[PDB]
Amino acid sequence: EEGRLTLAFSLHEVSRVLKDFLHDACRGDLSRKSEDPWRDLFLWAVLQNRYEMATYFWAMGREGVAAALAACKIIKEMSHLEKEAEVARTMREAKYEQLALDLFSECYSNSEDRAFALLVRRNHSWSRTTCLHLATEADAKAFFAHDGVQAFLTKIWWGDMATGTPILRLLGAFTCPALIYTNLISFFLLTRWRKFWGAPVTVFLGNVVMYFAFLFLFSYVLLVDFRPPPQGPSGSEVTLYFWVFTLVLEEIRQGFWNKCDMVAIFLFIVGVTCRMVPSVFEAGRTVLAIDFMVFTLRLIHIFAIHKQLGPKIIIVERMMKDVFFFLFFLSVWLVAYGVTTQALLHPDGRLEWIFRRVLYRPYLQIFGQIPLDEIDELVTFLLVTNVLLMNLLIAMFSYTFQVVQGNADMFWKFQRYHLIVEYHGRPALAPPFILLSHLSLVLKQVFPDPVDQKIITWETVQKENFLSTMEKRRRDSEEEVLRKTAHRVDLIAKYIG
Amino acid sequence: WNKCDMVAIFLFIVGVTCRMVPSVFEAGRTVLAIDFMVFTLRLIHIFAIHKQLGPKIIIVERMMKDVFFFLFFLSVWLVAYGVTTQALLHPDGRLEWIFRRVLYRPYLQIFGQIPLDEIDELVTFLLVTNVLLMNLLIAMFSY
Amino acid sequence: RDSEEEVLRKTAHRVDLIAKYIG
Repeated sequence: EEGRLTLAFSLHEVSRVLKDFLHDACRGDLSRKSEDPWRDLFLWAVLQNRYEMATYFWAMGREGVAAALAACKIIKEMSHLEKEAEVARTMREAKYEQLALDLFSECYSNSEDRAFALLVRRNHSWSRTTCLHLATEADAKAFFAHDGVQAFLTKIWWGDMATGTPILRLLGAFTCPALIYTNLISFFLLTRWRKFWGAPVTVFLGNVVMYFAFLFLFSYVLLVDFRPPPQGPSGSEVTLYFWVFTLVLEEIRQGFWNKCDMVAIFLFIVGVTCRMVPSVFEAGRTVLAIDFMVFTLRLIHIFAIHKQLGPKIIIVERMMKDVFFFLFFLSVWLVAYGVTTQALLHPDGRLEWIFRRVLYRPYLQIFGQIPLDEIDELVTFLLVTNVLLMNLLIAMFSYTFQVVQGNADMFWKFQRYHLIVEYHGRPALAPPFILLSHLSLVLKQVFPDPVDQKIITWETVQKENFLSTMEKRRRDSEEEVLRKTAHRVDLIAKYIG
Repeated sequence: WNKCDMVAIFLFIVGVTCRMVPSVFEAGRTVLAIDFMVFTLRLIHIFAIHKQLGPKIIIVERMMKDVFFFLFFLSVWLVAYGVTTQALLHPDGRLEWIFRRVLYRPYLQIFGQIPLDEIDELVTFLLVTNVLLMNLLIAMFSY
Repeated sequence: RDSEEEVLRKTAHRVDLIAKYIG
């Protein structure tokens, strides 16, 4: 109807439905036989939700996982668009991701090298795109949890001695630029240089070093920023122009914890604006002071790369939201207790001193600062009630995170993939050298078939092997065997009678 | 423990060498001082013989490696908090005193030493964030 | 030998054989 208004089915019509759904760089004689009929029929069967016919159509499909993931995306699309909630759920119970994962596991166990070539492949049946682009497009989280995925991620993460690389040895070798030529650590001069300085792990190490050095230098310069005659000294502007510009440039370029990212962006602009105003020196310092914890906060999340520190941050992100109101209520209770002891302890007229003796003194009493010279010229029940409240506070967190950790594992796997692809797409240069890298990029802007087919065939073989295996398992199903044998018993008994 | 064995062997030789030099008396004492904890460290592992104390040391050896970077990051955060309160609290020129008021005073504040005569003429959010970080630290080892 | 699952499978096979014989 929209097509007729802009000018009952047509080829362009269904092609537009496609483009609307896969949202990929894929477009499109009634007598002309259409290439790859199996793809088309499988597509329709998914659209018509003809599950079994769809799986069969796939059974002759050429490239399994690509089609399976595209289908998964398409059902994830339709299930929400479905009006009938029960029909929506029955749609949402397709689980093609399981089938794609199984096929990929089989091709993994078989070769684990041709399997990788499969994973990094271009499917003409799907407008020549890599399967990973599909998984991203389809949010194939569970598939990402597969060992082959993480394996290829690790391989693209290193590129030189990926499986084995001691952390203490990697850093010691990076310390000297000729360790690769020294052959002490695994890796003509320009080639080895580009290799040692073109790897995602190396870009990560370099960016982390630059970030730590920036965080330290700016903290040191905050001392001079503390007492300049006007708000904001020269060195502060130096470090600003040297780091903030590059950081914001890289961030906006990538764009064109998330609440933490937002307050991070905001505090720096607020600090720049406060430094613009010399009259408010106290504010010109306080804004930057509140800001500077941002880089540490960001750094914290920057620690999810390696296995052990991985899940923790994820788990930390899990309990990040619920902790707010709990701490709010606990602080309300503590403030009530402080006001109570302050009132009973002594029957004033000072704002700063009133707020101080109301909040800092009892807070420091929790921190071992009990000035009896200023306090001493039910309460035990209050202490035990506070102890019980603390016990409940501890027992909440100690029992809550255990449940989330399960899904948090696969979620961290996903986030690790994100970080890896980002670092790979991240320019190798450090934030100071990022200026030179962006300048070089701007200047540059100013200035097979047989092996692929063999892998296709091998993969299809793997598919039929897995199918025959599943079928033989279904045959040997002990419960079905017992039921069929009972039926045969009943038949033979009726015959004997 | 084998790294502990290595540093054990090394510290004693370093102490003997420092004692050979009489000019560096402060060093001649400091090396032996850093050393002497070695025998206790070794003794600790010497306690795996009998049933109950058996597994513990083993478990202790398990979490020995991962604890390093975690404590490093936690110390970085604590140092950041100390520098923040030190900056906001007071706008110097002393090396020893600067490092002291930067590291020992906030460390002793965790240990019940809060000299309000030298501190008093968001922060609650900072305290609860530290509490949550400590909860995560505990829940890591406990699980 | 006394494996209950294998016993059940072999007995089912014997059932099928005896049923084919009765037919």
